[PDB]
Order: sequence, then C-alpha cells, then structure tokens
Amino acid sequence: MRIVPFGAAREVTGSAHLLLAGGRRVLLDCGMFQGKEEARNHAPFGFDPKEVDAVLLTHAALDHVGRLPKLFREGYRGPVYATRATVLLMEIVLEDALKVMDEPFFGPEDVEEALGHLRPLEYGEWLRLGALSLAFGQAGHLPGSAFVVAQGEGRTLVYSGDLGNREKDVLPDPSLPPLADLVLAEGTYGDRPHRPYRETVREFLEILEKTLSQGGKVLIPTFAVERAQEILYVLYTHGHRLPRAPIYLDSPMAGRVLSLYPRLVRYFSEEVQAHFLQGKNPFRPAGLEVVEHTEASKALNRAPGPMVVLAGSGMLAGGRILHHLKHGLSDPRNALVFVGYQPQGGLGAEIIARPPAVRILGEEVPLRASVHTLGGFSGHAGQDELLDWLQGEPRVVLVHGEEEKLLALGKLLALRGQEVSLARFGEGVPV
Ligand SMILES: [Zn+2]
Repeated sequence: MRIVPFGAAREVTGSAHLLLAGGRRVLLDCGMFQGKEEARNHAPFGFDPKEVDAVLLTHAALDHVGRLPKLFREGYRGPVYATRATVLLMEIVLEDALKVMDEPFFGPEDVEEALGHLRPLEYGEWLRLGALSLAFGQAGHLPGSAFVVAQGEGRTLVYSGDLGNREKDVLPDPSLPPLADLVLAEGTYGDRPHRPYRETVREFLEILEKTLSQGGKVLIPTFAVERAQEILYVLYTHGHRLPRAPIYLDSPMAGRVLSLYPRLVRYFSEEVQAHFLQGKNPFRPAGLEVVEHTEASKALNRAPGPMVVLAGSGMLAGGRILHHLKHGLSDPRNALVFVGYQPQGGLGAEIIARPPAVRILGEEVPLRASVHTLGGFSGHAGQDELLDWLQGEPRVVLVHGEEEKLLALGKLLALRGQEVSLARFGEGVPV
C-alpha cells in the first residue's frame, strides 16, 4: 500500500492522490490547478488514467473534482464514488466550469461522460476493491464532504481531504480520524488558528447595523459554492435585530447552489436540520433577492443604500464584485466586509493596505468606505484544530498548503513526537 501525491504538493490546488494497494489503483480526488497554476491542467497527470480502477471524491469543489472530466476525456471508464451531496453539487460546479473558462482542457462530452459514472457512497458505507476496504468519514467542510479511510494489507491510511472549521454552525463537526499507520493531510492554515467564530459573528452584526442604519451599502465578496449561503444563514438567524434592507445575492452560481440546498438537508448540522424540520429554509433571510443578469447588477451600483450585497469572485480576481467595489468604495458610508483572508499581492490585500486610492477596472478609485476583514468565516480547520485532529497519529505527510504554512505545522508535529513530511509531486509514500 503506497499513496502517490499528484497534486497539492506544497500548493493548495490540484488535489489528486493515487493509492496503490491490493493490486488496484484508487484515485483519491481529481481537482484542477487554479490561478497561476491553471496552465498545468493542460499538462499530463503523471500516471496512466486508463490504469485507474476507481475514483473517490472528497467534495465537489473545483480544486478537487475539476480535472475529473480530463480523466475520462483521456480514457478512464471506471466508477467515481462520492456522497449524493457531492454528486449533485459536482454537476453545478462542472457545468459552470465548462461555461466559464478561457482555454478549456475538456469539453461537454467529457463532463457528460464524467457525471455518468458517479455512484453514491455515503459516510460509513464500505467500498470493496480487490482486498482493499474504503470508507468516507465526516469532514465538515462542504455539504457531503469527507476524508477517506483505506484499509488493506494489514494497514490503515487516512486521506483528510479538506477539514472544516468546527466552530461554525452550518456544517456538522469534522469527525476524528481512526488511528492510522499513515495520514495524508492538508495544512492550508498550518501557520495560524482563526479568530473565534462567535466574536467574528458579533463583529459582523455590528458592522451591519451600523452601515445599514445610515443608508449605507455592505459589500461582501464571497465564494459561490458554500461561503455565500453561510453568510445568508447568519443573516437569517439574526434578521430580527438587523435594520430592514434588501439582501442581493448577486451571483447566478451562488443562486443555483442555494436552490439545491433544500435537497441536502441531511448533510448539515443538527442545528440546521432542526430549522428545516420546523418547516423553514434557514438559508433564505427575509429580503433575499438573486440577481440573474448584468443589467440589474449594474443598476445596484447606481442605486442608494441601505443594502447588503454578496458577489464574487471571493478574492476579487474578477466577477460582479469588482463593479460594486468600483462605485461603492468611494463613499465613506459604505463598508467592505471580507469573509475570508485575501491572498498577498492580490487586490484585496492592496485594499486592506488602506492607501488613498486603488485601481479597479481601469480607473483609480478613492477609498473611503470602511474595511473589515473577518478571517473567522474560514472554511478550513485552523492550526489549532489541525493539531487536535492529528493527535496520536504516528506518521503524517502534509499536502494542500503553501510550503511555509505546511512547515510551521510540521515543526509543531515534529516537536510533538510525530514523523512528518511534505509530500513531493510524483513521489509515492508507503502506508
Ligand atoms: Zn481543497
């Protein structure tokens, strides 16, 4: 039993890991590379796709399922396992990815083919390949998200996939992994813990009552997959005290994902499920409105507050959010609320630098609106949570994370008495 990193080595995108055991080949995830690494979705995998026996998907995000259609486009015809939640989500993530992409490295025939091989595998359901035993464990990072437990040849391996931030309320807490000979894990935030969730929410609510009470606009850059709906859920459970104002989810994509949420009730936390039982959708605060097209999206830039706006991209690469920022950053009464850390060098960071102006969409924009960064809405387990999850685990190979962040985690694990390594691309590791 060996596991071979084929993505997310000293980096956060590309997640794909080949497990060689029981005389079988099981591919754990198959995401694409993003941002600067995008061109690498064109390069080859590094293994023979036609030789793969089965595929397991930890969650529906593009950096975990994105290259799947390339796997089929290049031969593979085996089954692809994933929870029903990921199965349903995947279709929206993929269909959207096909429509949005400069140089697509796969076509509609591939997505179609890729989706046709999906087979439901729920938490605690065992898959039998050769003499290898596989099961999904609750990861709490996305509806239907999981980590992989693989046993065979008298040994146990655990592929964490992405672990969630247990302090939040939407998803159920990540399960502890069983004791394993080897643990391949992420370390997105191996360098630091997140600000507590409760105090992050209270701050969010103050910023909201403040700017809305003065007829101002609250601009919120958000990820369409699961960050948008979480903000909506916070707006819902606190709608009674917030000043009345429309909430524009300015994202067709976030809209599609949101419509799907009622079909996934079982994949949420107890708290969320209890709300649904009372017969009410807690992901739709009063006043929500899903803006479908450009014309209405731009009308908002010219319309007066009070209002709350959710738009992407979540890191300001592109999206409708830029347009909102362009016309709203100049008014001191508005407020920009980041609900996720902005990458260094990106426009976000540049904004947080709080200079006199910022270049957005070809023009220079005065920056008067207030700025707040609530890193506490993070979807990944922070360093402290990463440590508790990894406790008592003998050997650990880190993936998914910048080198520095991964190292900061390895140090602590090493001082704790655990054998740690930083996965290298192509270089398999023995379970
Ligand atoms: Zn990931």
